[PDB]
Amino acid sequence: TKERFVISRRRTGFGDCLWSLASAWSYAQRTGRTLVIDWRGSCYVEQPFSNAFPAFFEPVEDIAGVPVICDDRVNQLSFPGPFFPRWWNRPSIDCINRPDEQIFRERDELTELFQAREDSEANTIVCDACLMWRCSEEAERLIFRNIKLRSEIRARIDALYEEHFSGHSIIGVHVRHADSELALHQVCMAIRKAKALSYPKPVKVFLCTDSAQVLDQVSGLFPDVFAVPKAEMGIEGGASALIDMYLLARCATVIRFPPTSAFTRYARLLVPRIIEFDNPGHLTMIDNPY
Ligand SMILES: Nc1nc2c(ncn2[C@@H]2O[C@H](COP(=O)(O)OP(=O)(O)O)[C@@H](O)[C@H]2O)c(=O)[nH]1
Repeated sequence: TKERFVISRRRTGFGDCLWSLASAWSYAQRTGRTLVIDWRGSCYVEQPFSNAFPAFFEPVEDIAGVPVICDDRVNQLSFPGPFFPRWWNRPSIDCINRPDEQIFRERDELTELFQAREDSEANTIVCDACLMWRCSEEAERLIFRNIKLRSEIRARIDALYEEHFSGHSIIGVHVRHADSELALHQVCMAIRKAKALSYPKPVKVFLCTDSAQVLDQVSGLFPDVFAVPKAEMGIEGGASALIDMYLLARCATVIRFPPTSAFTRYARLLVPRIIEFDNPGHLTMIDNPY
């Protein structure tokens, strides 16, 4: 009997990476495989063969009973074939071309596998597609509770929490960016809706946006708006993303613009009230006690 594996490969934003990871974990758990977290080629890391996982999270060798490999051993180990999806059995020269259509086919093939009664006979499952929505919300919560941010990032979160969140009810606003005038108008309406709700503590607005113009505009339109200020630059970008993602999950209400963004998925799982645009033009509120 030989060790078998599920490899979770993802190189996009962390919301996507961590949700896709939960899907891979859940299959590994179901089928008695080792999970490999392979974030080589991450958008936040300049070096293309460095596993990005340990640049942001502490080493983990086990997640809820599933053995994990999450470090530079991905560059030393030969993960055994045959592989699934079957594209991964092709010669390397044939794997140079990996268009979106192949990636989307593999999403579908993995989805089918995950739903099937029988485990695959492949010794290694390679997950290198978006696996958002491909697991239970419980699997997603389990991931957030069983990996830990590096201490330098936690310390920043802890400082910001003490400075801004503590003693207050925070409305978190995620704005992922004639068109722009409307959209700013809609975000303003969402904030006004959120502010008209009752909170137990005095209200502040936490803005997370990837745009400078949005911060200046929203801050000029509402009181008590704050934000977290902004190779080495890739890692700082990643840290700043994680700080924002985690702090959003500590808000009393979160506004998701748009609610399709994985960035606010963690917040969506944890926060008591979520506001989003639905009937377009119209705002909906979700209660999540849970
Ligand atoms: N620091 C920071 N980065 C953001 C914010 N919104 C988006 N980003 C960056 O863009 C990436 C978005 O990808 P993901 O988290 O998968 O969310 P999605 O692409 O909007 O589904 C985030 O992980 C961040 O790296 C934000 O409010 N604050």
